[PDB]
Amino acid sequence: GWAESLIGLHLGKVALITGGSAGIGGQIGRLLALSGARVMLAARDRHKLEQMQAMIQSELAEVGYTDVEDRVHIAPGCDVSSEAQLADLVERTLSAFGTVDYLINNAGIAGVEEMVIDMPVEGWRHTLFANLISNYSLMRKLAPLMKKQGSGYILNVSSYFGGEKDAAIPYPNRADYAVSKAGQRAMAEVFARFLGPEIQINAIAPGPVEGDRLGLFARRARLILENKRLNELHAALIAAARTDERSMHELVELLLPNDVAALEQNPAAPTALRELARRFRSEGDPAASSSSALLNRSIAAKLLARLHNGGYVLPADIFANLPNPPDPFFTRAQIDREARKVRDGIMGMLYLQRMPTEFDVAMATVYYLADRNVSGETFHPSGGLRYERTPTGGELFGLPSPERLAELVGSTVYLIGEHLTEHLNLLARAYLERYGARQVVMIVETETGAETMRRLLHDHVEAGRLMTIVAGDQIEAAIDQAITRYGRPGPVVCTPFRPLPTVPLVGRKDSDWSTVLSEAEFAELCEHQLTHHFRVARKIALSDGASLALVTPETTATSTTEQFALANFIKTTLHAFTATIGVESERTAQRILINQVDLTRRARAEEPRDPHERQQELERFIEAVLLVTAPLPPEADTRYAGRIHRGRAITV
Amino acid sequence: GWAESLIGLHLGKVALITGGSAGIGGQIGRLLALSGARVMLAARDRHKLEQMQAMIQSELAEVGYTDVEDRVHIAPGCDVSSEAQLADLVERTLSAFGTVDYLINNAGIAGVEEMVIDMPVEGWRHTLFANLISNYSLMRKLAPLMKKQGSGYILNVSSYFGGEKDAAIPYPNRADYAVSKAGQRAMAEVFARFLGPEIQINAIAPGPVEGDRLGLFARRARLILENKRLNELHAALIAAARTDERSMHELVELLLPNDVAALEQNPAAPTALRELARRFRSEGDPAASSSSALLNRSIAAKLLARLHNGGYVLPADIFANLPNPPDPFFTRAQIDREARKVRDGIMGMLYLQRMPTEFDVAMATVYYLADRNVSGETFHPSGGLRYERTPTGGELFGLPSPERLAELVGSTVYLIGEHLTEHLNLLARAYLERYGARQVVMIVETETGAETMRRLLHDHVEAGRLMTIVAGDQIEAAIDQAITRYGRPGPVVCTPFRPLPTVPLVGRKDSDWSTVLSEAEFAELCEHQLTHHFRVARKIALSDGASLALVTPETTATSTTEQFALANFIKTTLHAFTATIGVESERTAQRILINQVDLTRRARAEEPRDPHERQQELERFIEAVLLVTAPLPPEADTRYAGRIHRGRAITV
Ligand SMILES: [Mg+2]
Ligand SMILES: [Mg+2]
Repeated sequence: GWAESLIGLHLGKVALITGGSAGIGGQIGRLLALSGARVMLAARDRHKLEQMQAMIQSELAEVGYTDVEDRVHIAPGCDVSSEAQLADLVERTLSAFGTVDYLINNAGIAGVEEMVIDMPVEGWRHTLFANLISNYSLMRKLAPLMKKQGSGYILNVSSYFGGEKDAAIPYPNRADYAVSKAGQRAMAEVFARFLGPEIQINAIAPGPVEGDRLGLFARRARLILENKRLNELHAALIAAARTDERSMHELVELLLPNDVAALEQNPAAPTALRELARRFRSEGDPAASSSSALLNRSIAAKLLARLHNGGYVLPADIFANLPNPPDPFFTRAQIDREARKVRDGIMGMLYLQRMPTEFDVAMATVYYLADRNVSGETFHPSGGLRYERTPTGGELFGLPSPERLAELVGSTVYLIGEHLTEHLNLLARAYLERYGARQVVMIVETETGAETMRRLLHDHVEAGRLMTIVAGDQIEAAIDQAITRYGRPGPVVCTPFRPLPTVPLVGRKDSDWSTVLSEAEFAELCEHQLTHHFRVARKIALSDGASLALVTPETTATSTTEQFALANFIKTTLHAFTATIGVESERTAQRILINQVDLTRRARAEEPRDPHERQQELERFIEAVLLVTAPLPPEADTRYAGRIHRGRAITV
Repeated sequence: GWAESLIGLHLGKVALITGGSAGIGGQIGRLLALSGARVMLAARDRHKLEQMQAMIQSELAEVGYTDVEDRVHIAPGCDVSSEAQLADLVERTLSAFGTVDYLINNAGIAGVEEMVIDMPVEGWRHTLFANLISNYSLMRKLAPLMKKQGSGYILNVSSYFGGEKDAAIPYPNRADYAVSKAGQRAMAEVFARFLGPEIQINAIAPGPVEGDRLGLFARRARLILENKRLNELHAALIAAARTDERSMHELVELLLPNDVAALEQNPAAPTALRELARRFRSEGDPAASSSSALLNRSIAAKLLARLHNGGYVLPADIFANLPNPPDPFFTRAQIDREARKVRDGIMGMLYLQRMPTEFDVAMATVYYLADRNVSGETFHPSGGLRYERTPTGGELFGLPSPERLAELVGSTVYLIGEHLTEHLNLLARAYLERYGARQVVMIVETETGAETMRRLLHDHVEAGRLMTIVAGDQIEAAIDQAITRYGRPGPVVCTPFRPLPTVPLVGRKDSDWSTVLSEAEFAELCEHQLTHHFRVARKIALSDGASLALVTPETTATSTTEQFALANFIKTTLHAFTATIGVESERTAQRILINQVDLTRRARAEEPRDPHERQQELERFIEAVLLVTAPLPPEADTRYAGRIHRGRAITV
């Protein structure tokens, strides 16, 4: 009865739905089948997938379809993070049904669920493989057949937290997930012109749905409280260490009695730690041992990891004798209070004051799939949400205040890059010659890049003002070398080592697509243009850098059209990272200012066309980098100014 | 057969569709009726509306409905620009069907179809009444009954050229239309939280559709060529007049022989006019009289209007004896070439390389209306478009270059405002005391505002550096007084005379809504917060101002929640104006830089909370205004820099 609108809507279509055993994906597969499509449901777990297949087949028979076993197939054991398994899934689907009409890129994992500074690099990479690279990989395998037959549809199941065309949505503690969701949207935005007219590509971006948060909530609330304690201790130690003569080792030794009141009362402890202990005693529940003990062994291990990953020298056994605080570390009251805060916060987003169901979101999506006139769009099948957003793409700016520029005198600057040699030369010379920096550490990828920069900067090399380090694929170890030999950085500028590739993004209708950007090449693009910046941001924040500008690839008036597309894919996707880590840093009292400077524009017509305009552009680049990297003087770092100067992106 | 998906989808609903006799609106009414809703179709023309009603009723009977005359009613003679007629339409609809479930705000006019500087003020107002104020008016009449019954839906039919959440889409020669379309979207964005949970409000924003451009196209191409000639002559005269000792009257006298070659060869004519004549001879078709004659009587009249509206003194009969050039002024080849350019440009926007039909857009909309989980959204039922966009809402900026600030020494500044007395005081003092302006003309609304500013600025008043003018509702005449008495302006800052109202935006479920923002109050809001800026921008551009900052209302940490909503409605809607007039100016070689400085933020949490942060905010305001109003020195106004410095909005 409720399905009469659906029956026939997609008759004759073949759909592949990843993550099709449950959630939105299972409902999309169910409703597509009811609408008349033959569906392949892919998932990890065989049992749930068999149950979903049986449910759908039974419903099809109830409404009158025959031979229902021919209309719903399953592909169990399918881990979309594995390229080999994606190849197997496509072969299985084409063997069952022939050419796929609709690719529903629905599979997604939650990811690492940590702040960037607690996020293992391999965990970030895994999230990108599962949630983003898999979407390109399946498109790359199925679009040739779609184009050959003259029609197809790619739908990437993104999220409200993937942002929108000209604004990022910060998702603290979920930067890997947010980047993956933004990339799914950006893929549709930039590939639409290449895939048209035969193939539509769009994203859906539902907000919260009933069930997407899957005792467990009490456990997550406790982790929230444990990570707040970690953040407060870490920020106080980092702050104390930069203005105290004692080493980080000696500062951590002040925590070893694990006694809040004793630390507060210790007249020789740094003010930052004494004030923190006072807050723990005041803001803490008297029945919670966290009000009288500084940490537990779990927090201590995670804190030690942060310190080691920031290059601070401490024995691995420093916390081996830490007194264990008695249970409960946080009270049930504190934990339930935090859990209600999380829940009420989500429900408070909803203008309509009602949580959408997976079924309703899937229904809206199945209707939307009938629309043949949309491509490159993000459809919100549920929406109406109060949430913070960070507009991107401001182009009108000037230099920072003289007060901020004065903070650069005597500073240690790190510049990271290789292919943008002109930009790196101009930046090093600006910091050293105009703004009185003490030294620039130039961190390149290869010996050839190092020699190129040493020759361009020969005068500063000879004077001891320009040091070079060759990082290869070990940027964190290279930063550690810089810390040990030249000192911790103030301002840092991170440019990509590699240029963008110049291969086709789609193939001709009758071709084998052999020259089109491969699945491995797309993964390499993400490594060099997204993971590069994440690794630097993670390491620099852990190492107490004062500021960090993340710089995207350069487009010019002569860049190929494919370079424009990939550059804008990267620009939009990186905005999600910048906005998220900016808010993470702000909310955890980290002083680092992280922002993005875009050398990519949306349209060739905006680019400089003669040497004068090119000189104007390069001057704008220097001004933009100074605007985001000049530290805030003490008389200026208010809550108000702090929000302004983090998480933003400006376009040169 | 194609309608089986539709039958029953909206059974039991009552829908009011304005502009329902043709176009998308007629198809939405048709498909809603087929889906089971009872529909009231409102339109101007009785005959087309009767034909549409008969078509739909016949189709309903074919699919099995009975008593079809009870399911499709019409309201002819309905001009949505008239508040009295909107009241009549609601009474007629409620009398026919009872409470309306779906309000489809579809009626729209194309508007004035002129550049801002050729746009009559009453024509702009009429477009806002027809396209935007009418949408609020019908919502204000129907939402009380929707809320009382516990459910309703408001759908505003906007356009791709209304922009999106954080980006404006410039629509040159259509600024009134674009503003009206952006306002329709912004209404949904800001009212959603107040109308929830009972009422959904969304916009649709289709792109080009088959038929929306309605021999006529050849006529529009000719107007394009005539307005290009107008723009080129006007820009050259304005430019010549600012650096030539002769009056505008004497400069126009050089055009009276109407002889292109003679003007080019006149050694005493200003270089700007001689170079223009050379271009007319070179770029012109030899068979077109526009290659040998400067203008015709139609262009001359429109040029004289621009000059008079900019305060230049010329006899009304100056062109009475202009030699009439022989036909054709532009050749058929030139006209057809321009027409193909327009057509191919539109078709070239489409990723899918196919023009959507009204039926297909309506079908997508009728499916979308079934979704109960979206509010405050803009759905694109067709899309996939290459078009320029202008991101809004950058917050990270600094002062302009010292080279630009030097252009302010000796300048004549106009400041327009009344309620923002602190901002006006700080601005006048910045220009006079820090940047060496010669004089500030303070243009206020009332004598009380004038006296307030004279007292705040007493020292500069006594010194002859601050002049006050009282404008009332005659801002153009006030600017003319300033031009005559104090000289033409360089930088201009336009702030609103009036604050935002503090009335409720929705009523309680069981109330009569008597205190809720009235239809007249909404029209007044548009007059004071949108039309105010349009009138100033039109007049200042015609009067050769060097730059213009349009300033939106101020939100603070203590603004009411309704003030935040209305302020953000205004901010988003004005972005469409700023972006459009910025591109109009750029593309027609006008030197004026027009940009927007926003004193409104999206969220209370971003606002300053103490006197230090408030001081930081006010300093940011001054910096933002200087960044957009300091003129570009001669060594800087390239095509590249010119695009950057026009049409942008920055958030303080
Ligand atoms: Mg460039
Ligand atoms: Mg404010």
